[PDB]
Amino acid sequence: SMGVFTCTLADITSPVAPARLFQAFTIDNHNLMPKVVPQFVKSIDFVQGDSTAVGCVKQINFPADAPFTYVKNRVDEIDASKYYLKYTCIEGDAFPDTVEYAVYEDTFEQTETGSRCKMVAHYHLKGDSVMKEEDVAPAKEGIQKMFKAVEEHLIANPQLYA
Repeated sequence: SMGVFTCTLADITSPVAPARLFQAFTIDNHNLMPKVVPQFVKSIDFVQGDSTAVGCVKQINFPADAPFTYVKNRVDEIDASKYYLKYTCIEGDAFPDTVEYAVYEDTFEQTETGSRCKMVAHYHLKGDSVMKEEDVAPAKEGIQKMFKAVEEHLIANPQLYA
């Protein structure tokens, strides 16, 4: 349409090993996130499939607090060896007002300090749809807090996903 805005929703260096963060955020998040971060994630249900796999669809439901209610994420590519997942939001109200279509890539990279986690959004914008930092800062801030809580859980539970 008007174009694509690609932006980094999270760039987070962590002492936790990348295989473990990958499992927590992309593979087993439907179990972990409602337990560990209920203030950000009410529940996650499989709309299609019953395990994280290419083609599955997970619906993430946000608390009443949240400015949006839900998102349906279709998993299009998984490269577990590279700790990489790509999904497409096929339905939901979590978009910045002016987004026709949104694609996300969650990547975890091995570093010397531990991991570097990058979550990248590709926002396809409608005709003359203005977009500003204030439109994505709430998501950026919420994601950092979620990561913080998940990181602490994995530190406190060193064998989980090891």
